[PDB]
Amino acid sequence: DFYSLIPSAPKGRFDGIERAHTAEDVKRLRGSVEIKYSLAEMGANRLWKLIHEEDFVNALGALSGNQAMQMVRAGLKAIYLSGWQVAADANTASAMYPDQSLYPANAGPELAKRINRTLQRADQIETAEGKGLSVDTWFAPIVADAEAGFGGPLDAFEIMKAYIEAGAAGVHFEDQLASEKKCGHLGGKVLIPTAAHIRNLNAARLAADVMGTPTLIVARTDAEAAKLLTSDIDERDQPFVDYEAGRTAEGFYQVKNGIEPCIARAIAYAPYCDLIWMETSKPDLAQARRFAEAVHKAHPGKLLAYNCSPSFNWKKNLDDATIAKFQRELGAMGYKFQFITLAGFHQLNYGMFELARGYKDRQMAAYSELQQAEFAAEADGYTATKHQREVGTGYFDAVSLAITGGQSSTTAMKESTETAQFKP
Amino acid sequence: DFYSLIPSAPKGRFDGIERAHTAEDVKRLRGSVEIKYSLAEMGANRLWKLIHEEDFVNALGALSGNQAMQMVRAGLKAIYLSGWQVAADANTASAMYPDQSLYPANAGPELAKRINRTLQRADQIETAEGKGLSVDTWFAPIVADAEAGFGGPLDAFEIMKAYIEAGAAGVHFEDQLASEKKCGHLGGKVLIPTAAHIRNLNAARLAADVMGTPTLIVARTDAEAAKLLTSDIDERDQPFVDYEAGRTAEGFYQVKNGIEPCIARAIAYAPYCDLIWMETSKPDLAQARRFAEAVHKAHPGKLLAYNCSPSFNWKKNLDDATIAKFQRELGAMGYKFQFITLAGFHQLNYGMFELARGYKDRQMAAYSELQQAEFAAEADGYTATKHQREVGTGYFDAVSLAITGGQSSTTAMKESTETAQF
Amino acid sequence: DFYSLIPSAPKGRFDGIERAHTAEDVKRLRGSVEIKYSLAEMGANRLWKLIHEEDFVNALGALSGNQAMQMVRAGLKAIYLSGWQVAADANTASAMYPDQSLYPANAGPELAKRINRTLQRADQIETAEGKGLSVDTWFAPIVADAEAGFGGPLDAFEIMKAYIEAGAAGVHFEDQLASEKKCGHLGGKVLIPTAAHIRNLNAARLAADVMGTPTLIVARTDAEAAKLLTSDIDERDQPFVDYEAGRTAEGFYQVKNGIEPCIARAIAYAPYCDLIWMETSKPDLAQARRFAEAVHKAHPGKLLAYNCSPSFNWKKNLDDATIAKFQRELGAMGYKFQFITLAGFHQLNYGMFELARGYKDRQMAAYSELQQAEFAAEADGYTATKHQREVGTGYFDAVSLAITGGQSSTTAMKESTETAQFK
Amino acid sequence: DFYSLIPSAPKGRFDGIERAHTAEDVKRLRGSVEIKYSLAEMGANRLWKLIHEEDFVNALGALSGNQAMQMVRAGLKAIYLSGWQVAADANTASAMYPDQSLYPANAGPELAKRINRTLQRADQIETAEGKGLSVDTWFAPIVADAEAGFGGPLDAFEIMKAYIEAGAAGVHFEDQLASEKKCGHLGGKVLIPTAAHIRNLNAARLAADVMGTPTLIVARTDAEAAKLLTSDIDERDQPFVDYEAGRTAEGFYQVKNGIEPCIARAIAYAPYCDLIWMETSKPDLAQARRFAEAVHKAHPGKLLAYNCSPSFNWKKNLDDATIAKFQRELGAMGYKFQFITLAGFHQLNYGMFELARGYKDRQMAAYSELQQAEFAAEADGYTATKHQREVGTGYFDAVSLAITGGQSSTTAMKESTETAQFK
Ligand code: NA
Ligand code: NA
Ligand code: NA
Ligand code: NA
Ligand code: NA
Ligand code: NA
Ligand code: NA
Ligand code: NA
Ligand code: NA
Repeated sequence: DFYSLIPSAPKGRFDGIERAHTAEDVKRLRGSVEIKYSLAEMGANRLWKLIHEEDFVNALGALSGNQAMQMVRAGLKAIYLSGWQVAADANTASAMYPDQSLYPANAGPELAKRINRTLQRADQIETAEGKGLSVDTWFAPIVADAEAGFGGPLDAFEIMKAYIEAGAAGVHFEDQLASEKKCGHLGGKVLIPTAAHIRNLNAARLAADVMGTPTLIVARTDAEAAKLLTSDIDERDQPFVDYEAGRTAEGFYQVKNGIEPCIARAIAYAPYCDLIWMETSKPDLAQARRFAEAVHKAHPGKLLAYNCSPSFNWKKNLDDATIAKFQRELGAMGYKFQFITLAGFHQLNYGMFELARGYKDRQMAAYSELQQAEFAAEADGYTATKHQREVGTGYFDAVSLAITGGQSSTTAMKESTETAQFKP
Repeated sequence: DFYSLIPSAPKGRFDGIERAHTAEDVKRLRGSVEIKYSLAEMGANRLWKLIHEEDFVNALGALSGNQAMQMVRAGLKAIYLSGWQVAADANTASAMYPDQSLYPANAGPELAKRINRTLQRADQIETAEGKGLSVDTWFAPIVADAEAGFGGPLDAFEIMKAYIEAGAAGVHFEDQLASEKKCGHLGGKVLIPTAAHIRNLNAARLAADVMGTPTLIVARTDAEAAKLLTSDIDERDQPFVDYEAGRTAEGFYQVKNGIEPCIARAIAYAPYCDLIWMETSKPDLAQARRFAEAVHKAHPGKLLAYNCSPSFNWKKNLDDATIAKFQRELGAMGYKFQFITLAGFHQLNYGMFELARGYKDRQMAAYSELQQAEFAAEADGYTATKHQREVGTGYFDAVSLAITGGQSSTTAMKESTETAQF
Repeated sequence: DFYSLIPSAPKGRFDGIERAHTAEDVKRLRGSVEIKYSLAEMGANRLWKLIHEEDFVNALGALSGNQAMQMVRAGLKAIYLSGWQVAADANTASAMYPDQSLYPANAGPELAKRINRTLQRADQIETAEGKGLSVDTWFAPIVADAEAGFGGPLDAFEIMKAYIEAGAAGVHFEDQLASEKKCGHLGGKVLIPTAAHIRNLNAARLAADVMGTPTLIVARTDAEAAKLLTSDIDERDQPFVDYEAGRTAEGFYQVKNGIEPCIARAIAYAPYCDLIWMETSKPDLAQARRFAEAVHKAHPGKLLAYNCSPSFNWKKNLDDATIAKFQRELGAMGYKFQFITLAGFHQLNYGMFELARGYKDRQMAAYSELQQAEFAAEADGYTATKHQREVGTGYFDAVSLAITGGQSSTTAMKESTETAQFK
Repeated sequence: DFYSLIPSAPKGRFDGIERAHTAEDVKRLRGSVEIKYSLAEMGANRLWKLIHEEDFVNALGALSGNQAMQMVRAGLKAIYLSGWQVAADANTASAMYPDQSLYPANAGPELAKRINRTLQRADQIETAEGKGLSVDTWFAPIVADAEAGFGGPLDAFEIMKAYIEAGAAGVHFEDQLASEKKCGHLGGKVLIPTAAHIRNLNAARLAADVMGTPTLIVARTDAEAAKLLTSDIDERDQPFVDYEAGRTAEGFYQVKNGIEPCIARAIAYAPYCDLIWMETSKPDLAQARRFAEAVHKAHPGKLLAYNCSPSFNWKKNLDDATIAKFQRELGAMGYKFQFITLAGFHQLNYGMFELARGYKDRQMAAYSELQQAEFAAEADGYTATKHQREVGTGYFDAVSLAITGGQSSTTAMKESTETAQFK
């Protein structure tokens, strides 16, 4: 029934998934023509495959197309798209922001589109070279941050559709009040009622159904640390409300935080998402296990996601051996999607700071060192030292030669310095 | 006459500069109200001071605001905005392109705007912390790439204004055919006539005059390697035309390339620009000196720029001693603005490939190694390990506390893991 | 004191204005360099002057630059930038939306920037032709819709700054829950607490202070028709809460709507805004007078604003005589800014539907009818029939001639069909 | 061969079409995964059908999605996307420009996207209302302006792809130098060689091939009025070159302009496009007939396009009877696509200028006039007087109700003033 509305959806894709809406609602709200969303289809089906086939799927947050490309080239199988990074350095207000949903709601889907188009060029380049791809596929699924939905269920509906149009494979929504949204590891977090987040999630699924894509939905809870709640209207929340403490001047209720409300919320959200994620204060395998065991008593086999956050001081928290085994252990507990949210931001900022300091100190010696490290990384599959090829100069040369029946006088690669100075 | 129209311009700013237009043209084409472009003013004037006062001003191409921010944090005094990088990873078509002016003409100025807004937030953050700045200024001047002007002189005029509005300090224009534009170190370059590139330069100056800003103009010539030319109409170009070769199927003339047509074109361009740049095939200090000496014979003291290009294989061309002295030696010749065009692209792509490979193979050990290197770099001025502060969380906490008379329940830093674990 | 932080603010600009923050906060949050926002300064000051000197300033909602330009050419002295119209046909998601804050938060300021750049070209064209301007100024102040501020106080702060950078003269904010925002004339509105809307207004003022511009702030209340409220935490709202009815499933409180809670909120908002605006269900002069009288009792001389809404069926509500005098009466009560929100949308859609229907029916005859109507309007100051001049072709010719010392072979106007066929 | 690479192409679609590239080139340049461009396919296929089954397809230039929507509602079957209008009031530099390819190369396709998304919304609304559609389809094909391709063949290739991504059905390219592009009815036009324009056209076709869509390509020639030429390298152009006049200071050759070079260029372009278009200085049926006949002699049955330009002063050129039959006569000669380029601009500007003038004079009487005209137009299928429904408020209410299983408290239509006052 829903399978006939989402024809690319694989067998069993919606096992255990509940929807507030009917299949007739979907048809009534689809409009009258079939529009295909190819990259979203492929990405969602490949993600679904990967999380059921791998020990675990691990990703890094990409703030640019080029970043994503190198992740796939290095052999990673998924890309994470961080709202935090979007805020910091890649949003549609062209500003640097903290992670508080301050940027315009279109910014995340615009970055998803950029990432897919860079992966597309990479694919075109290798296809045109005629020797096979250097990766399994350039179209690694993107799991993308929709934050708190940017307001109400209609806002969640809209950003879900925008991510699908951009070609995202999975999207995550958290039970925070959008107007007070924070980074998971910042203070000042405000939860919305269990029912209200279930609305966001159903809105996301209605968006996917109407677009006709089996897009994955990740439900996130921020209840491990949050001590505020907008309303106690939901009886599932009331046991955690500290009534003696009274409301804040904003009218927020105050709540008991920790693993317990995370477990209750996750169990309530489970039927309305494909993966469940709980934010934590520390990289704590024991806590990760307790959460997974409690969810799995209610919902055996439910797939989980885990943020390996740069907001944790890793070696302050853990010894080298536990750090080394961390993701493998999490995978065996059922955390099949694991991501370093701010990997791109830290890599970009650290790397350019060190380059710039070296350059300041020793000028071209500092740059030659980077280039020599680039040459040495070629044995490991790095290609970008030859930057003209990397970005598609050779592909466009071939476009021009096809347009002109081989006759163009103005092709790029042949008399280039890349060709003359960058041979084996 | 032009000083009155550009109130911020410093003394001697326009010495030796000629213009095709008059001061009356400017008043006529400028509208009836005064609109200020404060970052463009501050930047141009600061770039002007720097290139005169320092031995040389060296820069790195920035593809994002965060990159520019660390460049300035590290002590660099200027930012280069590369069109190549705009094309690769930061354009308004959301596409990856080779360096051929394929992206929309607005993309460069949009990135200049991003960079200035990031620097703005950095300055806001430190200002609010109230212990003074960690740098001389966050507003390091931006020297930006306008490629071949993106078409005719009106296109050159428009991208110059856009860059002024975005807050660039200086903008470069090159004597290639915009519809066949290439990276200087690609083949297939086609030159335009000398006169035509002087129209582009004059378009750019008229834009700055009409905006009322003392924005710098950098004239680039691609004559060292280019073997094609659109038209032989300009007698100054005719001695380099290979009239024995005949025109190409497109109607292009074939020309004799090298240092000689570069010198001739430079000397012709010098009155219509502030700095002069010749693209080279190899990083060749002897060639650079020969160019500088020829230009300085006609135009003593003319400021020059130099592309320390990643499109060169540095260790293949040079020994370690020469690499080490390279920029210092260039500066002594008058190359006061020197820049590594693709620094940002190479840093970003190398750094992520290696992190991604480490992560695939060793998961969190590879990331914890990065974090540890970040902590180690703090002794030398790195701050970004503490990511919440870096992007302005403390600043926005301060804005909220002001709005609410100190009462907000939902400030972010106090109960953050950043405060607890860093 | 605050006048030093905002050098262009005229004498008396901030009489009666209270601020939650201090002058030191502003200096602390401003950054270290001086950046000028020239069109924002000019627009704010000119708007401030107009609303104190004119019987009333009336405007229409522009959904494009060309629209704005003809408003100014026609002799209107202000421009209204409608969020409804942004949603409908001019936003940064490139979608058609109903008026429910569904579009990205940057869209209105982006439209502000479009309007001001069109006006700038208008002014460049006429400056270059050398015979003076055909209007008092092309830079008619823009009063722009910031809706419910797109979230909490920091979002209000950010959209205010964005409108300032775009050159808006004034910005309005309303006491609705951003996440459930509606057009004032739709059902299902949810109010925020009086105090929370004061937080938004204060955010807006901190934004202007930090930018250093005397931008006008219009406080809007939607309490005439809104029957829902997020929280009863503010004692000021409690007299209007229906505690018998219970909360909805979302947890909203239900409230008793109408003029009374509008008056209470207006009086509370007054010290934190420059103009006050109450949405109404019907175009009613008597209710307008009641509101004005009550506000002026608490705050004598307070400037007010009034939405002459297309969401009203005008002839159903009012006779021709009342329609005719309607804005003049509002002016004498203190409604010094008055605006038809959806003016641009209705003229654009009606116009093109009728042209398209004529075209289907009669092809070129329907277009020629429009063209002759254009020629006839020239006697009343219309110019756009000569579309090449209108958009700046002669100005860019003059730029090319300046660049080429008069010698360019490729100027546009001399051999154009416009020069030959429109004499 | 090319039919398997473009699966949606109907039988005979590429009859007579030549390509410089091979089917193997397409496969090499296409990437390894199939990406679908649904609106581009449906658009192209419908346009192809319409131009073979209608006497002619007539369209108007839309500068906004709302304008396009009313054109489809009024019963027009295609939409024209004008670059001139993008320049004027709808581009990605947020500026007013003359028609000289000054705006960034992405602006046209961004507008194509807006137009198709508005049409999509109109379709969603009617589908949700369950009474069937009020039009044959909402997805009227868009014929879009690619100007001179914005540079070289690679720029043409890219703008073609972008238009296909935005859902355009057909795209037009002209044989002008992109760096000196003008409106066909401005002076200062510079042509490129016949060969160079053929490269642009093949670029466009390779783009469509690579995207896997049967997108229509319209070749435009500007040779009727152009007196300049970049290069005489192409022997096909040399008979029109006035060698005795010499070159201009820019290096341009000087050419004899008129019907003759247009005929030679069209005949050379024919195999590389689906429709041919000649810009003209006047709406001249005799000249139209002469061009059609000369083209049909070399290529029988070639479909043609004609610009019914507002740059012509219609009644100055023609009597009412010729105006009335103009399009029908063109249609019988083989001009199967006809378009009024600046219809959206002149309607938007005339309409707002007049509304604003009346508003200045008479305030709400002038708006009530518009609102009453709108009510009166409802008998002929106008609907936007009920603006809340028109932009999708009813549809989003239905979305909210589905999400919340009938329970939302905050739906908009029921308690709206539209429901109460526009019965
Ligand atoms: Na996030
Ligand atoms: Na927000
Ligand atoms: Na460049
Ligand atoms: Na180009
Ligand atoms: Na509004
Ligand atoms: Na919203
Ligand atoms: Na055009
Ligand atoms: Na151009
Ligand atoms: Na001849």
